[PDB]
Amino acid sequence: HFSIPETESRSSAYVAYNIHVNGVLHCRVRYSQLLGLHEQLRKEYGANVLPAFPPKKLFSLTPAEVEQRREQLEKYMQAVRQDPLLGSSETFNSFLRRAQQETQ
Repeated sequence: HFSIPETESRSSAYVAYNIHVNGVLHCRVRYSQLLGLHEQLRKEYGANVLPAFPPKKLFSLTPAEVEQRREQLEKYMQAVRQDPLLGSSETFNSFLRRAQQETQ
């Protein structure tokens, strides 16, 4: 069970998303990383397979916007993880493993 219950400000300061698994901190990542993840999965699997990725914004996000993006990334990651093909990919899992190492 993936969740993203919280964001943090880190640093050139940026918003980090604290991805949890079964309520336990797994990894911290920024939007740009999840975007790159999505783009690579799209390259590998061809699109009509992935959920829509929460889109780039042209202005710094308000707190409301951050909260919205957090909720959407949370559902996106859940959806990908629950997909047999996507959720089983080495691209998805190696990303998570490395993000976890860097977080830990």
